[PDB]
Order: sequence, then structure tokens, then C-alpha cells
Amino acid sequence: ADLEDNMETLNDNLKVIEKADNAAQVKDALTKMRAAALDAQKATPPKLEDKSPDSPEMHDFRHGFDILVGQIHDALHLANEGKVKEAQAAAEQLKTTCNACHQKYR
Amino acid sequence: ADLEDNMETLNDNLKVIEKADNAAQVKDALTKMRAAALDAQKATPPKLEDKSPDSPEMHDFRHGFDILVGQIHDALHLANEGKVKEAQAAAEQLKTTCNACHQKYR
Amino acid sequence: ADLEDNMETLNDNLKVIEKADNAAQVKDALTKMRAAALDAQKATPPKLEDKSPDSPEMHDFRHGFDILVGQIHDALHLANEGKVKEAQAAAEQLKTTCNACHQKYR
Amino acid sequence: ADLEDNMETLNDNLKVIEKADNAAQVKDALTKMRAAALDAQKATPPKLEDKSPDSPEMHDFRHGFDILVGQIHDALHLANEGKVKEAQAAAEQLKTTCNACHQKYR
Ligand code: HEM
Ligand code: HEM
Ligand code: HEM
Ligand code: HEM
Ligand SMILES: [Zn+2]
Ligand SMILES: [Zn+2]
Ligand SMILES: [Zn+2]
Ligand SMILES: [Zn+2]
Repeated sequence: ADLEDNMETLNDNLKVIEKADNAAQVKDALTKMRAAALDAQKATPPKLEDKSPDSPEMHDFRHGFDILVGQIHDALHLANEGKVKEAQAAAEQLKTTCNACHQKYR
Repeated sequence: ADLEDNMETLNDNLKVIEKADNAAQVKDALTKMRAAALDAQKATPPKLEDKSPDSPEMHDFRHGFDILVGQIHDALHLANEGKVKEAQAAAEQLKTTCNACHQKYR
Repeated sequence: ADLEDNMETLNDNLKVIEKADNAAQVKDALTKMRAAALDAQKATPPKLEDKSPDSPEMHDFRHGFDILVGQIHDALHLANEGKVKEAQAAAEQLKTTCNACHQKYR
Repeated sequence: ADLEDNMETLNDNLKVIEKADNAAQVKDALTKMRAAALDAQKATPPKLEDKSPDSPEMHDFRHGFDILVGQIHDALHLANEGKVKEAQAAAEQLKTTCNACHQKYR
């Protein structure tokens, strides 16, 4: 899908996690986020459609996703360890990464 | 693309890296590997077409990519730091991850 | 050294990075933070001096550092790639990790 | 402690993990390895006592530990998820990292 969609996914499951009750939910949600993130990856953001594919910006843009995915990956682990609360914390702190990118490229 | 393709990509650039001379090459090759890995991600391997999307296996399968991608990501950094040799080492040691997955799901 | 010290180090270089001008500075500062974090690691926080060494808390406490170190490591890479700005961003976003631990154990 | 010691620690718990039966053991052992690794970190290897602290080698040397610790961190997660076998696999594959450093600096 396109950015807007994967981003909608990202934001939806994030709220699902915040309202989540069981570790089952959190896991599934995070899993979708990973997918959404990995997909958002390939995309080229509007503010950067004039920049070349191998631009310092496009590279930093892609780097952001590697950070985001790495984080989800870990939060995932926590959910898998049954630790629902600290997994949610992990998800909440993800926002820092979401935001970060938004300033630079949204 | 489909697994076979992204896997071909993955294996080709790996050898490109082993035969690589300049940091420029390694970078580019690793970059391609990231793309191939991230894509291979979405795919569902043959040995697991009967297993549900949220199977312990399908999840572990996906996890391997997170490891692989993470590793490529760091190798990438090394290449960007001009450190061609240790980046190649990083690439060589990636194999451990490639193999790992192959036993369980290839 | 002891927590307070390594923590002071951590917070000092963090501001050094924020006021940093050249990539050389950022690198050096981040390098100090790595050392400081790696050291703070071994330590046992006050709120947890009654808890056993292998407590869920002492483990989570240790995990936080693994996250922090991991992040510093990557920020370091960026600095080495000459990318001073996104390296600073990487540092700023570290705080999320700093904070996270402080709620739970400070 | 000094390198030799942390290294002994590292190699001992590794074998403990290989002979390990319950997830409890694996966790505890890996935890010791982390401590041993993080400590080995600060040290200055013999082959590099003539090189300056900020040498390309001393830096690469330190980087190796960041890789090792990172890996241990993940194995740790697997143990915590009860997955004793794949955690042991994680541990076995760590050796690739152990070796790597030994060629360059042992
Ligand atoms: C889990 C974290 C994240 C969440 C929940 C999130 C959420 C959102 C949401 C809800 C939008 C709404 C606007 C729309 O698409 O119509 C948006 C847009 C956007 N996000 Fe994020 N985001 C996250 C991470 C990131 C990261 C890491 C990057 C950069 C690498 C990024 C780049 C963008 C961009 C470029 C847009 C503009 C899309 C457009 O053209 O409409 N986001 N984000
Ligand atoms: C850089 C590391 C890797 C390399 C170089 C690599 C390479 C290859 C190659 C050359 C094939 C050839 C057979 C073909 O596709 O026709 C293959 C197949 C396969 N690989 Fe990898 N691989 C890597 C990592 C991984 C990882 C991490 C996983 C698991 C998460 C994985 C899963 C598979 C599977 C399931 C197949 C079978 C594909 C098919 O149906 O043909 N690989 N791989
Ligand atoms: C780069 C991020 C971090 C910065 C800049 C930072 C900074 C600080 C500072 C300035 C103090 C001042 C109080 C003092 O020590 O006298 C402090 C205390 C403390 N920090 Fe951090 N911290 C960071 C990360 C962390 C992390 C990840 C943990 C947990 C694993 C942690 C645990 C603590 C604890 C337990 C104290 C109390 C120390 C005491 O007994 O005085 N910090 N931190
Ligand atoms: C878990 C993986 C590792 C294991 C099990 C391991 C194990 C060992 C063992 C058993 C020795 C025995 C010699 C002695 O100390 O008397 C040794 C030496 C050494 N290892 Fe490792 N090691 C590991 C990782 C590393 C890494 C990542 C580095 C580099 C960053 C490294 C650097 C060294 C060095 C420099 C020595 C020489 C110490 C001396 O002066 O005696 N090792 N290692
Ligand atoms: Zn973790
Ligand atoms: Zn690295
Ligand atoms: Zn990075
Ligand atoms: Zn993992």
C-alpha cells in the first residue's frame, strides 16, 4: 500500500495497543505495525519527491524505519514474554520515533 | 517480488560484497540486500503455507528477517564509515543468520 | 565509577551534543556516553538495593541499558558518517530511553 | 575484572548454555555473559596496548562487544520467552562473533 495507508495502520494499531488488555492483542497489533512499517519503507514521501533516491534525506528517511522496525521488533519480544505493560510502554516510546521523522519529512 | 527472487538478490550481492573492492560497492550491494530482505519479509515460505499467518513458525520466520535486516543495517554503517574490510566481515557473518533460517524453514 | 557519576557524564555529553558544531565533537561525546552507560550498567540502583540480583526489575533495569547502548552505538555510526544533524536527532531521541528507566527505577 | 577473567566467564556460561536443560539456566548464564561482555568492553587487549585509545583498532575492538552484547540481549529475550532451543541456537551462533574478534585481536 501507500504511505498514508501504512501510516493509518501504524497509528491505529498503536491505539489498539494503548487500549489493549491481553498480550495476544498487543502482539498482533505490533505485528501489523511491523508490516505497515516495512511497507511504508519502500515509499517516497511527498516533501522528498524531488530529491534523488540516494539523497541524504531519502537515506535518513529510510534509516528512520530501520529504527522504528527495530523498536517494534523488541516490543514484540516483550509481548511474547507476556509482559503486556512494559510492551505498551515500548509502544508508547515508539512515538518519539514517529514524531522525529514527521518533523524532518512530513 | 517473490522469495526465490529476493533470495537470489540476497545471495548475489553477498558474493558481490565478498569480491568487492571499494566501499562504494559494498554499500550499494548491502543496500540491495536490505531491500531484498525487507521484501522477502512479507512472503510466506513453502514449508509454511499450511501454517496460519500468526503461527509460532511464521512469527519466528519473520523474526529472522528482523535479525538479518538489523545486521545488514549495521554492516551498512561500517561501509559508510569507509571500513570495507570489517563490513565484509559483517556480511560474511550474516550467513550464520541466512543458514539458521534455512534449516528451520527451507 | 558509580551511577550518579556515569549519569552526570551521560547528561553532560548529551548537552555537549546538543550544542555540538562539528561531527568530531558529537562522536567523542557519544563515545563518552557509551562508556558511561556501559559502566552505569554494572551498578545497582537505590530503589532496587533490596531486590535480588536476578530480580525481574534488576533484569529490566539492565535491559534498559542494552537499549540505551544500542541506540548510542547507532548514533555513533551516524556521527562517523559525518551526519551531524541526524546524529543529534538520534541523541535527542535517546532521552525517551533515559526517561523510561527513570520512571520505573529513579 | 580483566579480559582473561571475563573471557573465561564468557566461555564457561556458553558451555553451560549448551548443556543447559531449563530456560532458567540459559537465562542466568546469558545474563552472566552480558556482564562479562560489558566488562571485557572497558579492557585493552594485549595486541593493542601500543595503539592509542581512539585507534581504528581499539574502536573496532569495542564495536565487536556492542555486536556481542546485542546478540546476547536477543538470546536473553528468547530464553525469557521460554524458547530454550532457539535461544541455545542464538548462543551457538554467538561464537561467530567471538571468533571474529579473536582473529583480529587475539
Ligand atoms: C509508529 C509510528 C508512526 C505512526 C503511528 C505514524 C502515523 C502517521 C499518521 C497517522 C499519519 C497521517 C497522515 C496521512 O497519512 O494521511 C502519518 C503521516 C506520515 N508519516 Fe508517520 N507515523 C509513524 C512513523 C513514521 C516514520 C518513522 C516516518 C518516517 C520514516 C513517517 C513518515 C510519515 C510521512 C512522510 C507522512 C506523510 C504521508 C502522506 O503523504 O500523507 N512516519 N504518520
Ligand atoms: C543474506 C542471507 C541469505 C541469503 C544469501 C539467502 C539465500 C538464499 C538462496 C540463494 C536461496 C535459493 C533458492 C531459491 O530461492 O530458488 C534461498 C532460499 C530460501 N531462503 Fe534464503 N537467504 C538468506 C536469508 C534467509 C532468511 C533470513 C530466511 C528466513 C527468514 C530465508 C529463507 C529462505 C527460504 C524459505 C527459501 C526458499 C525459497 C523458495 O521457495 O525457493 N533466507 N535463500
Ligand atoms: C542518556 C540517557 C540518560 C541520561 C542523560 C541520564 C541522566 C541522569 C542524571 C543527570 C541523573 C542525575 C542524578 C544523580 O545521578 O545525581 C540520573 C540519575 C539516575 N539515572 Fe539516568 N540517565 C540516562 C539514562 C538512564 C537509564 C537508561 C537508566 C536505567 C537503566 C537510568 C537510571 C538512573 C538512576 C537509577 C538514577 C538514580 C541515580 C542515583 O542514585 O543518584 N538512567 N540520570
Ligand atoms: C561469547 C564469545 C566469546 C567467548 C566465549 C570468548 C572466549 C575467550 C576465551 C575462553 C579466551 C581464553 C584466553 C584467556 O583469556 O586466558 C579468550 C581470549 C580473548 N578474547 Fe575472547 N571470547 C568471546 C568474545 C570475544 C570478543 C567479542 C572479543 C573482542 C571484542 C574477544 C577478545 C578476546 C581477547 C583479546 C582475548 C585475549 C585475552 C588475553 O589477553 O588473555 N573475545 N576469549
Ligand atoms: Zn530488548
Ligand atoms: Zn555497528
Ligand atoms: Zn542506523
Ligand atoms: Zn529478536
